[PDB]
Amino acid sequence: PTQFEERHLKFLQQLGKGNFGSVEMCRYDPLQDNTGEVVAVKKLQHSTEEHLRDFEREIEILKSLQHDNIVKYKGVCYSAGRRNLKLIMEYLPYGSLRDYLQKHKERIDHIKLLQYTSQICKGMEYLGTKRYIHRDLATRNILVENENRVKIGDFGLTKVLPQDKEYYKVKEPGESPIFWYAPESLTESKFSVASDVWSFGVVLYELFTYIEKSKSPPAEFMRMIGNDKQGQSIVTHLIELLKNNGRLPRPDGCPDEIYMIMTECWNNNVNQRPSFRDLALRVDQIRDNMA
Ligand SMILES: CCc1cc(O)ccc1-c1ccc2c(C(=O)Nc3ccc(C)nc3)n[nH]c2c1
Repeated sequence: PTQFEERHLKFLQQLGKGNFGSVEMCRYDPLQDNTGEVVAVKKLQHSTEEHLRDFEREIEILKSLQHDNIVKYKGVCYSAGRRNLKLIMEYLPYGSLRDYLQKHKERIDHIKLLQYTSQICKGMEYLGTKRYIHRDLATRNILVENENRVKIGDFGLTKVLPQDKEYYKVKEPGESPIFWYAPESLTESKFSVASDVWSFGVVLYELFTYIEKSKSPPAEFMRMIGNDKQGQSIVTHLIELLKNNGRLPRPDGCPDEIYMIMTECWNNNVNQRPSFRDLALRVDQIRDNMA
């Protein structure tokens, strides 16, 4: 049931792409009458042996994952061999939470934002049981199944903690989403459950800005860094700002208990950040107290 051949895949539209890989909406049509299922297909552009290995790892991670708030794995297309693999994932027509929230902001109140928030916490909790560190938690990488269900997607950066260590050190990072990254991820390239918790704080921030462009994490951090950028890089400026307890401001509208959860997630000390279970319990209870 998981054997997808190249001759049956039909291109419909490009959903998005990056520097090394792309995501397309395709129809898997073995009966060639256009009745076949519509799927999301990932492929790579210019592949080195370690980019190939990363993709093989992502596929292994995706194989083992079954959860209501995690995007469904379907299979792989082996037709062109190891060198040119295609990852087959479920096509979600409502797209990313980032885009979905901007579009439907008038029908998405605080109670709904917290509904999404705790689904992300439960998904992340399940990830933790397998020692998986996501590394790319952001509303752009959360996908929408319907008005009442969101799913964590893009597992392209996801790593597996060693059996005896609580962090994973990435030996060669490319372009990173630095305005979602914990300080220790920036300074030491160390990724853990606690760095995912930091990132979840930024996701919660995202949700309560309603994806207002001027209030996005890059926008506010660049504003906070200032016009005197001479002498050092942006990442260096961000490191000093975070070290000095500079943080993303409270959106004017955001409940104080919600902003508190953010600032706790944004603790400099990895050992003082809350757990995803605690986060789920605190979010569910604030959501209950609202209605
Ligand atoms: C296949 C790559 C991947 C890799 C991974 O590790 C986890 C999830 C995915 C993935 C990423 C994106 C999507 C989407 C979508 O992008 N949907 C949409 C719909 C409509 C529009 C306009 N744009 C967009 N649907 N299923 C998706 C699965």
